[PDB]
Amino acid sequence: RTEKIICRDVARGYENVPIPCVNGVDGEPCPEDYKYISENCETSTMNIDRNITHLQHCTCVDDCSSSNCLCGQLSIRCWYDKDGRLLQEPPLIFECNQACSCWRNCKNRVVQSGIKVRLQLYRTAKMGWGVRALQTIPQGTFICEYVGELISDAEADVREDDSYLFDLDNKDGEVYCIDARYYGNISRFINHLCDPNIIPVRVFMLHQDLRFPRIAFFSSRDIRTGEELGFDYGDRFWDIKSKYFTCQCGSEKCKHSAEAIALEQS
Amino acid sequence: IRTEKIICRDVARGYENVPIPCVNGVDGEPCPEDYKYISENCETSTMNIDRNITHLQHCTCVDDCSSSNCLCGQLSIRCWYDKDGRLLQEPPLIFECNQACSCWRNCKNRVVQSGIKVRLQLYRTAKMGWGVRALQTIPQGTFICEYVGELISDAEADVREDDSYLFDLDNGEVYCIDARYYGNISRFINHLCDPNIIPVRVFMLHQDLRFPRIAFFSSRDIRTGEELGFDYGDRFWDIKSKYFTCQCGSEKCKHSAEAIALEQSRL
Ligand SMILES: CCCC[C@H](NC(=O)c1[nH]c2c(c1C)C(=O)CC(C)(C)C2)C(=O)Nc1ccc(OC2CCN(C)CC2)cc1
Ligand SMILES: CCCC[C@H](NC(=O)c1[nH]c2c(c1C)C(=O)CC(C)(C)C2)C(=O)Nc1ccc(OC2CCN(C)CC2)cc1
Ligand SMILES: Nc1ncnc2c1ncn2[C@@H]1O[C@H](C[C@@H](N)CC[C@H](N)C(=O)O)[C@@H](O)[C@H]1O
Ligand SMILES: Nc1ncnc2c1ncn2[C@@H]1O[C@H](C[C@@H](N)CC[C@H](N)C(=O)O)[C@@H](O)[C@H]1O
Ligand SMILES: [Zn+2]
Ligand SMILES: [Zn+2]
Ligand SMILES: [Zn+2]
Ligand SMILES: [Zn+2]
Ligand SMILES: [Zn+2]
Ligand SMILES: [Zn+2]
Ligand SMILES: [Zn+2]
Ligand SMILES: [Zn+2]
Repeated sequence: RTEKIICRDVARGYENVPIPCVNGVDGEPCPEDYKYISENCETSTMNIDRNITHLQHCTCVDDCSSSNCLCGQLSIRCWYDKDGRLLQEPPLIFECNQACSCWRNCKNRVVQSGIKVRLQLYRTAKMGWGVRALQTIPQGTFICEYVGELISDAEADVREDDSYLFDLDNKDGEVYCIDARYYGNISRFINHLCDPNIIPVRVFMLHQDLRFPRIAFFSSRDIRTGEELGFDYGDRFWDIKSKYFTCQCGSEKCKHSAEAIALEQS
Repeated sequence: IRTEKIICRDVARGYENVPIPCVNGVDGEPCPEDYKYISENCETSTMNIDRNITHLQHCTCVDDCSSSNCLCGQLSIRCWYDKDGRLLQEPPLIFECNQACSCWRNCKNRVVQSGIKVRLQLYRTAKMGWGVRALQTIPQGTFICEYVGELISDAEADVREDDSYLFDLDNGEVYCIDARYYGNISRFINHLCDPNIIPVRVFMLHQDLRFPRIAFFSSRDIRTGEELGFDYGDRFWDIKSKYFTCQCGSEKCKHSAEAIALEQSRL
């Protein structure tokens, strides 16, 4: 069967680079049961706090490469190197923002600068659609953001389709989620892998509304061209979904196959 | 004879598509720093802007939105963009395409949201403080820049001391953009009685009608070196003419000491 190109860019020019879609496995058409958005949306009143006078910010007159940068100090157990790659309680990134004295091209601006690597939406053998790299990707490289519809945890609890639901797990305050079922970007198609090669990290950029950390994926290891991207959806997801389907990642250390679940239960 | 110094390579600190340098060949005034440069409007208290994506009117085009079937183009009042992104013209109202539209990010109805494309310079004028001039030919109808600042209420505008950077959106609920403390290059654009740019109300990523954004388009071909200016309006000058008179130098200046003398003479 020929690998068919069925969309030049599922993001319709909204990302820095196109994200084409191909299918060399079956007759499934380009997915159109959702609306592609490049940034989070709301379908009820969220009213993100964007008061510029309440942003924590730095006073750097360099490129924010020094340890004296306040924004770097606010970041929890992680930092960017000279090439914009991430090094590591879960981590938390505070990027520079419109209140900082620094320039838009300072060293603390990786996620807000968007997608740089070539990605492809493709039909997998056993998991539906998936996302793969069309280039080599060094460890620590920003891949993409988990984008979708901002909703409350109360709303998330009553929605029937949770296959694209991301829980932000807020520490202090009410808990919010990003639901990518009806509105989402390329990340909604990233599958679960028990041997993951990307990791999600909470990030603040142009607002510091603690209800709404944004979710950035970074590679956790060097990734080779053609490799499927995947992250660990987490035990909570699988405790819920396993009664409907089990993991087909096929790793030797798969944790969520029928067999693995059986072994955990014994 | 004083010669011109470059005193900042980019007052926007890399936030615009192009750098906006500042020069002074007139006096010893340093790069202005009694404000915070911002490339997009800010809030210091919430305006509760409606950003519900389901409230957006949007089009179904999969072309470049150049057809008359584009709903967004239909919603635009008494104006439209040509194939080069130039504006042609009860003031006009622009509805650009948005994230709910089915079209691509590079369609023909995205001029203002795509940002500054012309080359501008902040410079020291002889009599009007800082001003902004063209560094290139700017054809008639070309987008120049947005009037960016702090979104504030009518009431808040009333209690603020300095209104030299205050723009009334001319609305329902009444709001202003105050560029005194937070603003972009537009805060430095002076009044001209022979204006060469015009402010136009625009909607882009929201359609909260209380909060049009303000886009300047050239009203004629502008040549390199020409100072940019719009008509601030009679309201501004009714207030300000007591404190200073217009220095624009136009043969038909409406607000000079000379013009004021005549008006006070007639009445
Ligand atoms: C599709 C995205 C990947 C799975 C998702 N993972 C995460 O939310 C998550 N959150 C963090 C991570 C991850 C992976 C992290 O890694 C760290 C973090 C701090 C970013 C926090 C998840 O757990 N989703 C989910 C699905 C269903 C649920 O059931 C609820 C609501 C639906 N019905 C009604 C039953 C009740 C609950 C949750
Ligand atoms: C500096 C910017 C240029 C002057 C400014 N012009 C406009 O607002 C304006 N609005 C439109 C235009 C223009 C030029 C248009 O051309 C068309 C439009 C639809 C965009 C609507 C203006 O009129 N400002 C202003 C200043 C003082 C005022 O008095 C208030 C607040 C101060 N004290 C408290 C007294 C009360 C009021 C307003
Ligand atoms: N490791 C996995 N094993 C089996 N199914 C998976 C796995 N990871 C993801 N899936 C499937 O993909 C859904 C999660 C989606 N966010 C991923 C995109 C999905 N593959 C699609 O085609 O739309 C899950 O509900 C499963 O249907
Ligand atoms: N035509 C004019 N004649 C005299 N002064 C002007 C004129 N236009 C603008 N100004 C001055 O500029 C102020 C308006 C500002 N938005 C423009 C930038 C200002 N020139 C500055 O240096 O900051 C007015 O309050 C005046 O001080
Ligand atoms: Zn810094
Ligand atoms: Zn910085
Ligand atoms: Zn900073
Ligand atoms: Zn597995
Ligand atoms: Zn259209
Ligand atoms: Zn369009
Ligand atoms: Zn449209
Ligand atoms: Zn004049």
